[PDB]
Amino acid sequence: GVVAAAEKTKQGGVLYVGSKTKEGVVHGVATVAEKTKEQVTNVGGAVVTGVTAVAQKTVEGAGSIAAATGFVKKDQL
Amino acid sequence: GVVAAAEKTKQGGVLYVGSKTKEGVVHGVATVAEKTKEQVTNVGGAVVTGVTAVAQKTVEGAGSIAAATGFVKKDQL
Amino acid sequence: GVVAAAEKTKQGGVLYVGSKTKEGVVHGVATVAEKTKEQVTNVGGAVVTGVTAVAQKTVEGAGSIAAATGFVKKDQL
Amino acid sequence: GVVAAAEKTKQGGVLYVGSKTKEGVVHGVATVAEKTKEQVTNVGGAVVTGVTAVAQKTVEGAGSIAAATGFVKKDQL
Amino acid sequence: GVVAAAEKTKQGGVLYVGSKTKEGVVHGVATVAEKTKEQVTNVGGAVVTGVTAVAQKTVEGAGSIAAATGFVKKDQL
Repeated sequence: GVVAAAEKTKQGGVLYVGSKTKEGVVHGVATVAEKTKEQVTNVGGAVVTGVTAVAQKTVEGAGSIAAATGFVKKDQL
Repeated sequence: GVVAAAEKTKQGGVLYVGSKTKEGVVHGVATVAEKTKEQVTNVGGAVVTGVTAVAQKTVEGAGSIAAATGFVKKDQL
Repeated sequence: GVVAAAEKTKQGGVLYVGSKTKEGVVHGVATVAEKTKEQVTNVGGAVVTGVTAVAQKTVEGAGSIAAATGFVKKDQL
Repeated sequence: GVVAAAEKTKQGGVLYVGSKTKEGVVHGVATVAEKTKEQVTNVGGAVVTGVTAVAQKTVEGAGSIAAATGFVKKDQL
Repeated sequence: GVVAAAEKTKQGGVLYVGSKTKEGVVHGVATVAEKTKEQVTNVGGAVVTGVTAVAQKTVEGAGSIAAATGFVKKDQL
């Protein structure tokens, strides 16, 4: 008997300028696992079985990695 | 008996300029796994079995990777 | 007995300029797996079995990868 | 009998300028695991089975990694 | 009989400038594990099974890693 929830109830000369803005937002992520079986055997690699939530307004940079999940970088410069 | 939920109830001279804006937003991601079986055997690679939520307003950069999930980079420069 | 849900109920001289805008938005992603079996054997590659949600307003960059899921880059420059 | 929840109830010459802004925000992440079995055998790699929540306004930097989960970097410069 | 919750109830010539702003915020992360079994055998790698919450306004730096979870860095310069 399992559950995961995210709720938002609202039982209810102005001048907005650049306001009430959402920029790079993650909201309401619900996840359940029940009676799951997992066998990982990893060798030199990347395994991701979980929950990842990345919220970013700005990522500047030449050759930047802004959000990586399960990433194997093996470059030769 | 499994469940995952995300809800939003609203039982209810202005001047908006660039306002009430959503930019790079992830909202309401529900996921369930029950009685699942997984066998991963990974060697030098990338395996992603989970939940990923990436919300980004801006990613500037020559040769940038803004959002990578299960990525194997092995370049030769 | 499995379920995943995302709901939005609304039991209810203005001047909008560039307002109430959605730009790069992911909303309402529901996923279920029950009694699934998976055998992955990965060697030097990328396998993605999960849920990915990428929301991006802007990604500038010569040779940029904005959103990659299950990507094998092995260039020779 | 398991549950995880995140709620927000509101039973209810102005001038906003650049205000009430959300920038790089993670909100409402609910996760449950019940009667799950996991066997990880990792050798020189990265395995991520948990919950990750990254919220970043700005990440500047040439060759920067802003948010990495399950990342194997083995470059040769 | 297990539960984890995060709630926020509000049973209720101004001039905002750059105010009521959220920048790099993590809010409301609920997680439960019941009757889970885990066997990790890690050798020279990184395994992350727990809960990580990173909230950062700014991370400047050429070659900076702003938020890493399960990261194996073995570069050769």
